[PDB]
Amino acid sequence: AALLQCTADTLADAVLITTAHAWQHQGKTLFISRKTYRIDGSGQMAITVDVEVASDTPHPARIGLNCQLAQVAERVNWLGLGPQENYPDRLTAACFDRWDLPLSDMYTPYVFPSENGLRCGTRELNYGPHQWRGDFQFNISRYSQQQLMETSHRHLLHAEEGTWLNIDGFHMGIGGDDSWSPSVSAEFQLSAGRYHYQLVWCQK
Amino acid sequence: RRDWENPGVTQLNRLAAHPPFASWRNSEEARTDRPSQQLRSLNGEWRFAWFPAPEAVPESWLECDLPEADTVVVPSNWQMHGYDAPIYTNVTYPITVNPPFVPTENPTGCYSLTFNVDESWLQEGQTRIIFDGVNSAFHLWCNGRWVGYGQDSRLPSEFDLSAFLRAGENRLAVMVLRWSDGSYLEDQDMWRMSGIFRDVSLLHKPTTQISDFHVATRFNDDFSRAVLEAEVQMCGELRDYLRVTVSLWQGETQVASGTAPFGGEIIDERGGYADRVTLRLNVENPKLWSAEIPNLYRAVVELHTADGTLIEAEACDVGFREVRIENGLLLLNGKPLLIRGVNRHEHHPLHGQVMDEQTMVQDILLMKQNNFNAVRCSHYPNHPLWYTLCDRYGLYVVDEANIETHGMVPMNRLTDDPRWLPAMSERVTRMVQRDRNHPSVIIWSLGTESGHGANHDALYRWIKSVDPSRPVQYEGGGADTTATDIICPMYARVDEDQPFPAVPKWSIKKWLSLPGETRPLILCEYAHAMGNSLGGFAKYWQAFRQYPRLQGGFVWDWVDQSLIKYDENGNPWSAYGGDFGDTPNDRQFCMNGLVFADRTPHPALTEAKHQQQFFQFRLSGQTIEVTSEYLFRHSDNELLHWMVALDGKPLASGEVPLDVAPQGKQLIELPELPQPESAGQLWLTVRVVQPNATAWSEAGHISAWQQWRLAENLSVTLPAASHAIPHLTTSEMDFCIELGNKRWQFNRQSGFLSQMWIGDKKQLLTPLRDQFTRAPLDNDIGVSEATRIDPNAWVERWKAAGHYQAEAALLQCTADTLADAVLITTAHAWQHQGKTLFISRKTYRIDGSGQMAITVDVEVASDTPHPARIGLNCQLAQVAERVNWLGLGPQENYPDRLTAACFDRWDLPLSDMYTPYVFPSENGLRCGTRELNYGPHQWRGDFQFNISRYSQQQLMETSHRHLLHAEEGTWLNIDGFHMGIGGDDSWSPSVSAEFQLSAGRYHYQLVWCQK
Ligand SMILES: O=C1O[C@H](CO)[C@H](O)[C@H](O)[C@H]1O
Ligand SMILES: [Mg+2]
Ligand SMILES: [Mg+2]
Ligand SMILES: [Mg+2]
Ligand code: NA
Ligand code: NA
Ligand code: NA
Ligand code: NA
Ligand code: NA
Repeated sequence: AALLQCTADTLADAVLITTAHAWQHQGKTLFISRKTYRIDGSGQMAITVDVEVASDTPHPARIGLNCQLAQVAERVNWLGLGPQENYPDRLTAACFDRWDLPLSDMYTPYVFPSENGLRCGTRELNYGPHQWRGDFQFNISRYSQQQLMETSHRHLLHAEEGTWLNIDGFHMGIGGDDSWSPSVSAEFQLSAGRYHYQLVWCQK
Repeated sequence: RRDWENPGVTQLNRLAAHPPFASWRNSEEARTDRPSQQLRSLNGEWRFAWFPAPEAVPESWLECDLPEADTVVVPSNWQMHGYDAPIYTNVTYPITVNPPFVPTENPTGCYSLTFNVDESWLQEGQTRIIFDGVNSAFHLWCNGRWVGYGQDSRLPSEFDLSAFLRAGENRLAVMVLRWSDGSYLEDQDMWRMSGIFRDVSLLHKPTTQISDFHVATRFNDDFSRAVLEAEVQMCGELRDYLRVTVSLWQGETQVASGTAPFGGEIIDERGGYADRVTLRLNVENPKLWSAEIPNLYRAVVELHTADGTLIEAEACDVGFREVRIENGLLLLNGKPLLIRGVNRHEHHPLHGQVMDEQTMVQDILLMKQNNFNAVRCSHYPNHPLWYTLCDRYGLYVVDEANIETHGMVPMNRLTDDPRWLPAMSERVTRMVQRDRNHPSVIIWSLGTESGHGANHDALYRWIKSVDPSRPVQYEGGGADTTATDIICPMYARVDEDQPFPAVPKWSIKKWLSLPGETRPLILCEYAHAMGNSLGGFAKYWQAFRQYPRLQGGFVWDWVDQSLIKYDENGNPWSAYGGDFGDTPNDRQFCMNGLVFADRTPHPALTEAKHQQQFFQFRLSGQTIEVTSEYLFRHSDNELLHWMVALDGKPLASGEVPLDVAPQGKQLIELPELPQPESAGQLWLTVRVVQPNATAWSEAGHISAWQQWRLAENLSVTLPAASHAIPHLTTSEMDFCIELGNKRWQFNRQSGFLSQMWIGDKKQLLTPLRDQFTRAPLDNDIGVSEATRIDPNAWVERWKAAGHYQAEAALLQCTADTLADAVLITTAHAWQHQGKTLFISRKTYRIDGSGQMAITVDVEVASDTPHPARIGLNCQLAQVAERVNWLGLGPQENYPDRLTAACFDRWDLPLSDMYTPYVFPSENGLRCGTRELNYGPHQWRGDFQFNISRYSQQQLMETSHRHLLHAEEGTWLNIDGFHMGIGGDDSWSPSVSAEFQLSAGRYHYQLVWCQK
């Protein structure tokens, strides 16, 4: 990530932070992320994200944000599709409702570790004192994406400090028509070029 | 005898049907198709008188010209001369349904002609009169004596006048009835007119004559050898010295010839036809006929004496081709066809249903120029010249019998009734007898919309028995009955089923594999082109190409059936149903064409041309793969032009000759491309150009094109921020932004940008507000009948939900000062009687560079019908001459109809950004636009837009385009999103799910600034 902009303005009843980053690889600008963070007097932080994706770079696996929370709570409560793991091209079975599960159930123990536990069509997520609102996809666990891709067997994974949260505005399909050739259908590939999503982070 | 109210009497004393005759008495004239002294035209000025009913016609008219009669031009429709009104009704019969009776008040057209006949014509031989088309029935008199009667408005009626004529002056008396029992079989969706609308002529034949002749061509497996079989029939006295010679010519070279006396082979216990003979000619390596290469030979049929004296000669153009269905595929010369067809009615805005060569040629040229290779004679046999033109220019033809009983209840009430079998059979058998020698005709049709009756099965078999060389199709009763060799549905969709009881319209892909089904499927009607339409056209062609047995279809239809009327100043305007006081009527439903009545193209025509292209392309790295969809010809008049441009700026281009065999592929390796400096998206555009002119196109004609996004370099270098800082002025009623001498005014009561100033000049006539509606397209209204409303139509759903009445409610309006700009935030709720339809949240950021960045996020209640659009609109004070934009164009294009449009820098006059659809509606949109320039304004982003002097309000309030008036300033509609236009049909919701704005939440951003 290469910082292009980072400003801060004081508004009538809030503080507005504006940023812009570009992800490059060997001189090639892969992505551009432009965000605004609006923190008002109610304590709510409204995050607006607009991403540009080079039309000639392979369509990205996801477009979101991530961070490792210091908090490690027993339960995860969300208003969205569930209760089980569901992805854009595999969510017909999931139902929209208020779900509450122990953190462990938010992780799918695939023998060969990979991205897992995602939940789509979520308007509200609650973890510890945190609450995220909007229209997003998310997965939450004690395992970072990095560890998952570097680990070959599930019994070799180790809970990291805190809880890793991945909040996606958009997420690519998982496919499966076969597992030895690209099988994600065009309609589930992130090829729009420009993406937008907004999230509100606050304490409950 | 009221013969016009008896389906049993379809004619009296009418001669047998037959192929086009000219009775040449010179073999050379026959070969070269020169005019014949024996075939005289009686077209020109005639005497005409209109009467309310046949009982009102004075008997003195049979022998003397009526002093009150007028002198009019024939052929013509008397409605076009104003004697009575033409009627436009779709399904409902124009007369009370009470077969076989018609109204006692039956408009009667009394035509009469005084002409000269030379004695030489009456001293020997036979003199017949030929009426190519009389609508709908008539009685004929000659010099006061009754000759005969005839029905079927679309086929010639011939009568022998040999014993009625006298040397010198003669007078014809023709009483044409507008309505007859024949009208029950002519319920086509078109203007209901009448009169002597096709040519009238006199033909002299020797007593001993050629009375009929059939030409057939069969081949071996590889078409390297053919046999031309010609059966010839004669009338008159048989003599042993009589002979028939059939010669086949290619240009001026005779390639084959055969001679023989009359006397066919033994056929049954009673012998054979002593008055017929069949000649068989062997042809090696014949040049084959196709729409691709319309090779034609000439066959001359000579009746003569053994010692060489010619009696008479007849002839026809011969196209060597085989049509057959094998293993579920329609094949022409052994190859599976892909029908790029269209339905075509014989219509002229001024002359009505009278056809002329110039209009016919114009249509064929436009059709071929727009990649059509086939036409359906919807829904009757056409003017005879039409087939001659199709044979020569090269178009596959579906010849259709003049039978449609759409208004009956049920639809097959007459066609299943043996009492109507005779009337129906003549409409079928006489068509075949007339056009069976035309190579362009490859399929026979039993008519249209008459349900499925036993009469159809009988006639289907009659054709199969009489002419095995052509498949027979018929859509009535479910499109796949036992009376059709081809599954020929009307408006069946690609993926979606329409399970109507009894006659469901299955997705065409699903239809092909229904248990036990094996026939090919070719839609006889699809992509209803009414008004702003043809949305989803590309979906049909992707399917046609992927599925072998989906062999195309015929678009409905070619030309708007609008008619010309004039205002008080003599200015002509396009009229439709009801504009002539005709009622009941189905208003604008008569206009469903790809081109306007004057043949000016509708935007949809370019979409058809592109999807029907004969060359397909694929790109891999720097290699272009060109695939030919031609079946017989090599690309010997094609060159590929390619060009790369960065945001409209030419970077590199070149040409490469195309040398692709039919169905073959050619790989073209593009040179090294100099990576551009500035950021932006590189676009590759290829076009196939025909360097040499053809019989149907001018040199340089573009027949195909395609575009691809190449490399893209995102702009990361932030622009040098200006030094100026916008200023915010706050009052109780407004938030005013000031930069230099520029001002932006936001009303605090309404929450909208109400005005903008460039010094002392105002920029808006109306505030900039959100818009979620569009003046309804014909597809939005969805009605095939003027009297039948519909709560399911998109327009009715939008109206009922209060979309057109939605009032904006300000929820918030704030202003904040930033380090280098002023930020305006607003939120509005659009509601209808307590129900919130949409919520719009916006932010306007004006910086020191004078740029106003507008961010718009909209919420759409899930339970409200999906909106027609999601954008903003305003009436600009300015009126500029040109419109310049970087986006899809140059022509009008919508989300489900923009594959033909190309991304580039376009620049047109304001007038061209408005499409003059006779029935006004939302129009002129251009999608995928990144920059728009008009006057001192420039909008940037990624939107769709239309700009004109007509507000959406006037458009939806006006029924005719000539009634539109330019408004002050210019109306601009900038949409972040716009709903598909649809068109699979225009009488039920047809916009596909993926083109409906159902996401619930939308986001789009625009930058407005001066230039
Ligand atoms: O099914 C049909 O649809 C068209 C609607 O314009 C027109 O009425 C055609 O003649 C008819 O065959
Ligand atoms: Mg009759
Ligand atoms: Mg009809
Ligand atoms: Mg001519
Ligand atoms: Na792994
Ligand atoms: Na096909
Ligand atoms: Na119509
Ligand atoms: Na060529
Ligand atoms: Na209108």
